[PDB]
Amino acid sequence: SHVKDILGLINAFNEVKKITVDGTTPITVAHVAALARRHDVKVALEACRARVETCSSWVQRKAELQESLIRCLLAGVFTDELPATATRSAMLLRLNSFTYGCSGIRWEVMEALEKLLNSNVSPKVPLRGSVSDLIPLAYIAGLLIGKPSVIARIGDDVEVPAPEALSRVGLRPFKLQAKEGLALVNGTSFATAVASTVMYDANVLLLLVETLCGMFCEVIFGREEFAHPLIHKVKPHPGQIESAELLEWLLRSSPFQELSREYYSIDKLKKPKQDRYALRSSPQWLAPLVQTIRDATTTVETEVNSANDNPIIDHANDRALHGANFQGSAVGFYMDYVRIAVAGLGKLLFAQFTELMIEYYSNGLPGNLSLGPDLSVDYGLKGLDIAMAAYSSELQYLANPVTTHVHSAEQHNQDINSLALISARKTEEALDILKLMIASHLTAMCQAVDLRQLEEALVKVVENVVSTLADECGLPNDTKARLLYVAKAVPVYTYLESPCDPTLPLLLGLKQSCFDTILALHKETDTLVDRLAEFEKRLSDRLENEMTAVRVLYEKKVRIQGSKFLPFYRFVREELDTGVMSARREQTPQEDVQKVFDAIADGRITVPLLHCLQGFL
Amino acid sequence: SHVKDILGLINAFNEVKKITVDGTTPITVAHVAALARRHDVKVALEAEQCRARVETCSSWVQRKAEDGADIYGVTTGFGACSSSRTNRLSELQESLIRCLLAGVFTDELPATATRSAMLLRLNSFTYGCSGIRWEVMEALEKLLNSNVSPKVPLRGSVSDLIPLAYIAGLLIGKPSVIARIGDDVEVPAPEALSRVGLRPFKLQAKEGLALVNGTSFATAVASTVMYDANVLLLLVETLCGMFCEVIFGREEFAHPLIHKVKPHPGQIESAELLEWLLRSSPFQELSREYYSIDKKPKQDRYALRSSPQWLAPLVQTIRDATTTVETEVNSANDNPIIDHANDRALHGANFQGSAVGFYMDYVRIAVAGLGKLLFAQFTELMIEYYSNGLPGNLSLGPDLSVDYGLKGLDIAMAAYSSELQYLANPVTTHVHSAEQHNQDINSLALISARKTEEALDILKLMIASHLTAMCQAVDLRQLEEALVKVVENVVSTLADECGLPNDTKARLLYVAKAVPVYTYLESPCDPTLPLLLGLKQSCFDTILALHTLVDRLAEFEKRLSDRLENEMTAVRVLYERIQGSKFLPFYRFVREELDTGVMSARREQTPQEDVQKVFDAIADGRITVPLLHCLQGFL
Amino acid sequence: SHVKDILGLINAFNEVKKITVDGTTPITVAHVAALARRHDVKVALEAEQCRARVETCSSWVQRKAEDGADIYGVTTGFGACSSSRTNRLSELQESLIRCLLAGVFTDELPATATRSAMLLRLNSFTYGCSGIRWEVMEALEKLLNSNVSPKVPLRGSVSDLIPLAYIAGLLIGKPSVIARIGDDVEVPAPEALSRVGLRPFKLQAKEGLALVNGTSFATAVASTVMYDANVLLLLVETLCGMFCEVIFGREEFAHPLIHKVKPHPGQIESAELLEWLLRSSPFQELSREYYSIDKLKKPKQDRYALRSSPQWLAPLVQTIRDATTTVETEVNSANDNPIIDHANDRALHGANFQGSAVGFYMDYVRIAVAGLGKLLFAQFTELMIEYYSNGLPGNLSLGPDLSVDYGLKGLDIAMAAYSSELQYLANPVTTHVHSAEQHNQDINSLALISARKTEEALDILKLMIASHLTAMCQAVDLRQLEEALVKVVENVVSTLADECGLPNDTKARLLYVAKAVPVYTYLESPCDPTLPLLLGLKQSCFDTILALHIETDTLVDRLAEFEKRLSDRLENEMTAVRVLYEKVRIQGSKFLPFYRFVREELDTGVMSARREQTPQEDVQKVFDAIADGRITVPLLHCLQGFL
Repeated sequence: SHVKDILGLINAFNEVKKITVDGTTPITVAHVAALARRHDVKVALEACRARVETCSSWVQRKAELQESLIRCLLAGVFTDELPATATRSAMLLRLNSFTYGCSGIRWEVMEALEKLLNSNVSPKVPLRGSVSDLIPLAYIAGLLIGKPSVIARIGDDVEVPAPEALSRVGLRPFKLQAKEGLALVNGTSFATAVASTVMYDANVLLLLVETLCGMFCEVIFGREEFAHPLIHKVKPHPGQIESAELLEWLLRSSPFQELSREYYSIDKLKKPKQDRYALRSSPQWLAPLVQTIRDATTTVETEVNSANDNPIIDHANDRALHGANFQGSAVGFYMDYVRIAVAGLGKLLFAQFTELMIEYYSNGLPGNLSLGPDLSVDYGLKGLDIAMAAYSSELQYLANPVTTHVHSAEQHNQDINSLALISARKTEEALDILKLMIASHLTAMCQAVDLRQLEEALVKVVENVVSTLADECGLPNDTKARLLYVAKAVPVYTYLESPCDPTLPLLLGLKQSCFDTILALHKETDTLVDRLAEFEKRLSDRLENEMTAVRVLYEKKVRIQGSKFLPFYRFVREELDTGVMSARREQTPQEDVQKVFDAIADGRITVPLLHCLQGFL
Repeated sequence: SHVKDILGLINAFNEVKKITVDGTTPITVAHVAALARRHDVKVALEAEQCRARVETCSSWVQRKAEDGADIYGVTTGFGACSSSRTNRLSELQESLIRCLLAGVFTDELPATATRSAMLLRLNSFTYGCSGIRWEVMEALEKLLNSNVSPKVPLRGSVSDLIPLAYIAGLLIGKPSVIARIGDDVEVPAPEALSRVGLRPFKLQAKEGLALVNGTSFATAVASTVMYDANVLLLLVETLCGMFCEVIFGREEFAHPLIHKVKPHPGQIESAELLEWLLRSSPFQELSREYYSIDKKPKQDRYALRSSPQWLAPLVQTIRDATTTVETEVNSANDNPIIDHANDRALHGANFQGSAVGFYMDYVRIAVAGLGKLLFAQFTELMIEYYSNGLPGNLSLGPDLSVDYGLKGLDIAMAAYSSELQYLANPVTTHVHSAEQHNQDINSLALISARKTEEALDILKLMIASHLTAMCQAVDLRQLEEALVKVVENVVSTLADECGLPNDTKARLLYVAKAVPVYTYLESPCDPTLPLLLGLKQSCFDTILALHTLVDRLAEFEKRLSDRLENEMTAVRVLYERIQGSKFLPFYRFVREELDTGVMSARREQTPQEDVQKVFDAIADGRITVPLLHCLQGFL
Repeated sequence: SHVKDILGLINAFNEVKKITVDGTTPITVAHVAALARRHDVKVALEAEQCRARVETCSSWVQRKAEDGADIYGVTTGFGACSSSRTNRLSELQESLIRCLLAGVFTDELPATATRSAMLLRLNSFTYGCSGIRWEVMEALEKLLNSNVSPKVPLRGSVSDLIPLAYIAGLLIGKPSVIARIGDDVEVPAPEALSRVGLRPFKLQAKEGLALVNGTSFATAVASTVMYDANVLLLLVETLCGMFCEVIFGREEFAHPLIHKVKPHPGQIESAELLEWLLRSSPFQELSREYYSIDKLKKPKQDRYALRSSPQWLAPLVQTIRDATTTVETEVNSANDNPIIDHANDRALHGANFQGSAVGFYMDYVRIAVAGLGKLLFAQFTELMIEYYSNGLPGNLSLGPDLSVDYGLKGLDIAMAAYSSELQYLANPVTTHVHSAEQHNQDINSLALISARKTEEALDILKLMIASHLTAMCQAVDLRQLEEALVKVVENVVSTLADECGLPNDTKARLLYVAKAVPVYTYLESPCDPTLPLLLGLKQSCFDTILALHIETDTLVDRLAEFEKRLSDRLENEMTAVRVLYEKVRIQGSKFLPFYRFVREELDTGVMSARREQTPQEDVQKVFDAIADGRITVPLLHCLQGFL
């Protein structure tokens, strides 16, 4: 299952301390992401050396030209630049490409790459210029030869010219031998580097979205039968089976699905038989998105673990082979595909968020998830709801392909070019938006949990008050049974604003049943009306206070405790320090969502994710 | 002519000292750009012309709210919650702000955009339809002139509730809102107001909604976008004339009658400029001389010959969109519209930025169109088969093995164009049914303006590279004329020294004139290269025609391999027609003001270093000086 | 106002009998559309006007060619081969046509587009810059007036060498070129020429190039596209008011001051039209009465699809009007090369064959069309959903049995399908420029391709307009039935209250419920004790027992009887007026011409289980009427008197 594969990627990202760089052991997108984001992770180039040196001296024995190429390719402009995370990742990938002994590069130059990587040194690289990565890679090479015009970063602040940057880590500017200049610039390092970090994030966020569908089911009062194994066995898309298998496991023995079943047993013929598509159709929706992301990871990693340069030196057969391994078409096209899948993940989220905001589609929940009770000065998550539309709309825009804009380039020599870095940049941008949408969604579902648990508590109060007041006013058993049904049946949030308001749903149902009990018991009539009138007075004096106290008690601080999404709720509420959103909470929606987004951005969200999925398969 | 209009915008941007905000005087995209980019420009809110109508509308809203008139967003809930009613006039407004402070810092909206949005919101208020207090307007003026603006999240607007809520958040002194003071000071909102001598406002009726219910951010970005569009448009138009001069084009393409007979306003006006720029050109003199020898293509390729037709829809789109954006700038984008004169609140949708949104989609396509023209012209310039004498990659050499010239820049131009064309896909097609399906149509104008801005960034790169290449081409053309004269001299003097006939002399002088110098500059006396080939062909031709002559010819060929190459180097080393050209301001600007020279293996400056200087000049606006100089006298 | 200009275009499209091509009087998109769609419209080439300058130009080029003057296309090779020279005048022009006959038949360019392109090439020649012979122009006139046109492949142009080569191949009688004569007969080109009394032409100097070097096909499709764009835009603008009437909207959204204060020319003009259409509207009377009952429980403002329509329409109106001018400039231009200036003895080398103006504007129009589609889809969505309907039933299902009636749900799904594809089509074509023809055409417009896609976009918009108008005619009937149904419930409740001997307190309370409760929420089973009518009645009855708690025990008896006797009379009388309706406020509405046209001229009625006609059959009729221009009659009648 792809789920266990992604869990492996997350574990690899966390547990790795050193990355073994030789021509045999596969570097994954998790490894690339680890090197880029965790500076304690080091590059270990293990001597492989036999092949490199054979190739290196073969090229030299067989034969200023190289440094003229670098000068030529240093043609970028600073407007925006490629992040140090992408550059160092590109440096890792260029280094790994040399380990196959096909490039003719010196081993000493490879050691320098390792030395610069482990010392947080990377050149400043302009964002644009590559049709896929001559211009960007020329800046790594420019650093290695000590071009004063080439500025290098050491850490997060220090910016010094290339010669100074080399000297601070005990290195001397290289004089380029034969083919070395070309071997440094020919390659797919930058495109595949961004694609690597893109694919790691795509894998984590995909699993996150998959998992959170179950949490949506819990809070929206969904029917879990949508994930039933037979439905998906009979339409057996690998991603349709595996997503539903996850959801089935997440929703089995769920205390919220207990409440859901109870909800649809009351006025069954007045409530929807099926859920809407955002939930019910999610396994079918996720299916292609799962497969696109999984298959693209394989493609990107194949590129990471390849000799991408030209010519391919075949020193064993005394031959130099002329081809086009510098062509990043594999990454470029798949980056387009992933961006469309990411946009599809965004649409799923947007659709679910929309259902959650609207009282007509939320099965009991209040509009905009406003707690109120005063809805006139509490508009809840409306701002976030608007933002979700803005997020999705830009996301769908971005998912237009880049590979369709191939220009005949470089004196019509490069009449097909991949544009791989451009596309990967756009997929990265798309995932940034997706991170925002997931943050907003998880914040909304945590709010919905609070609202559901308070709903159960409030209905219990109403039931108790109406039960005891029926006794105290000496109402008949027929009357008591009618009024207690209304207490259970009517949605609490439809009247929470003013529980005893005559025009709001609680008293309407009460007045209706009161008329029905007078007609049914018209067999003492006068005393019945006396006792029913007293019921209304007692309710108008006691009920509000009883409901308010419970709400205030709940806000001062249980169904989630037995739910598999408890880790997510605990993480957002306790570890991040948040609470039910209301007019009495001084924190802005920004402040609550920012906390969640930052936890998604820096990978902390994987702790409750793994905790949630512990025991699965 | 649009050319006059664009020059007017450039002058206005440079010369404006104070932006008058009186609710009568139109604010142009040049005024918006001036405020955003020049800190010395100040906002002058005039009480004389609009204070009266502001306080009338302010009083009206407040009195109607206290009486309990059923007006949206003052006594009712917001958006899809418009069925709810309230008498809590102050809390209703600040609950809307709490709600809309819902952005996430991931990236930010620039200070320039935020400040432009503040100017545009203030301008909306001057019309006296908003019901905002005059004191709030004075605070916006005070914050603008004191360089105070909130940090705003980039995304959230479907068009500009969320981004405007941060301007509102500053005004009411929210702790969570961070504000800038200049460039290096960032403090919470309550402290920011304290430093400029302001108290946090207590929102009165409608004031919250009045602050957030505008198109300020979408129109802000669009204003700077449209100013830059006009500037960069005229820049591309003009530089088509420089391309003609260096590529050896035929200025006949700009002939009045061609475009008179296909009368697209943008086509006529672009051709008019180009005809004027090329009328007394010294390079066009070299062009006519070039095509007189061995009369070579009869017509230029489309990148030049078709420029007036190509620019036509691009000129019109940019000109029309400038009007639409300025109309939005000078409008009350707010709801409800308070009609105090007739005692009623009017419910509409002036908050809808669809006019900006849809036109931002059109301009991005036009900017892409301009980029394709630049890429096409650049492509021609880099290829010897299409450059009519110039060397490939514009490599000076002479040693081409260690000089690949502008190949790096040529590659970059493809990457620029490719991403540019991608960006020009529409945003207005991705409308989602938003905000509890209340906003089932929404403009997405800010998002679109942001993308058009990104397109213009890329276009700036392309113009910078194009101008650099063409300055390289100028030097290469002038050096070509000087090299040919040297070769012509050497051949002429050596023919006399060897005592060659008049038939022989004429044939060898013709070859020296006809053969493109950059084909044999790498090794002038190489027997396999074009000069010696044509010489050897003429040497056999003269023998047959006149049939010790062999001895005199053999001496000529031998003396050439000892005298020619050294004299060609001499004139080249010295160098390491534009004076009569109308593009002298640009060449003089790039070479002298930016301190650059002929690109070669002997010039140690990287293409990055040289093109960076040109880009910076385009970005900060210094490039308008050589542009205005170049266009002096055009009416 | 753009409204007047569009009305003028429709009038000219209807009234014109002859298109005069004289090189001085402009041809509008209406004339191009008229020639293509109305076959009684004939072309009148005026020799008196322009044949002098044509023959002057014709004899100039021919005399220069025989001398051996160096001019492109007449003595020089084409495109990137402009270094090859020749004195073989006849063959040079034949060889160009030979290599340009390179299209493939998979689909084809319709006769409407081809004949329009023929007209536009003919018109281009009248300016006397091409060097074509007058007799060739005469032949173009005769071929048009005889309904003879070549079968042209759909694709091949980057903008229109290949498609125009089939018009030229027809003129020289190429056997491979197939020509159609009217709707039925397809014959080879030389056989088609003899049937109209023409002999195959032999191309002289520049003639082969003059026939192929135009923007005729791109501008042809763009002309009929822009005519359709203007007609359909006004139709969409108009039907926003009909939407207001049926959705129970506040006409306030179109108040002149709102739009004066935000003066986008399209915003003011669209609101101006809407204000006029809704002034003293009978449906707006009902709307005001609707929001007066339980005012503080209903929305203060309409949703965006109506309220924001003038703001939405603004850039859409400006785009469509601006592109009409651009297209008409191209229609009335000499799009050829070289441009022969016989006066000053010069052949001017330019690029008037570049359809970039039409290309870029087709992209903009498609985006505007997509925007028009989204507005319609948004309005349609609100109409289908009862929470946003202001009383109308879900899917506009009449019922009353909603279990066997799902109303216009099928159309609702289709509307989304239409809009989805429409938004996809509005991506630009101009951004996909390849360096073409041996890198000679490193910029090219792609105008014909772009125009083809905007045309496809317009076809979808018609589907949407057809569905939108049909739904609103359904809504009209539902509103008028609703009004009549509320009258019934009121009278029944009123009379029964008296007959049961209920107090005036009770009678007034129960009558309020009869008015306040939306009738479509309980029409399925009025007397159902769980549906909103009896809910409100049970509420009011109990409050009466409380308020009057004079006799009290007999009150319960009379109230119990009221409920019981409501089951005996109410359903029968509600059913009666419904069946009576299936076998008034629209009569005073300005949208009456649209309702009459759909209902009686096209022969339709209320959609229910009792109506045998499918949604397809009803919408088809409306679509056909929009397609063939019959929709302009109820449009012009509706707008009679405006401004």
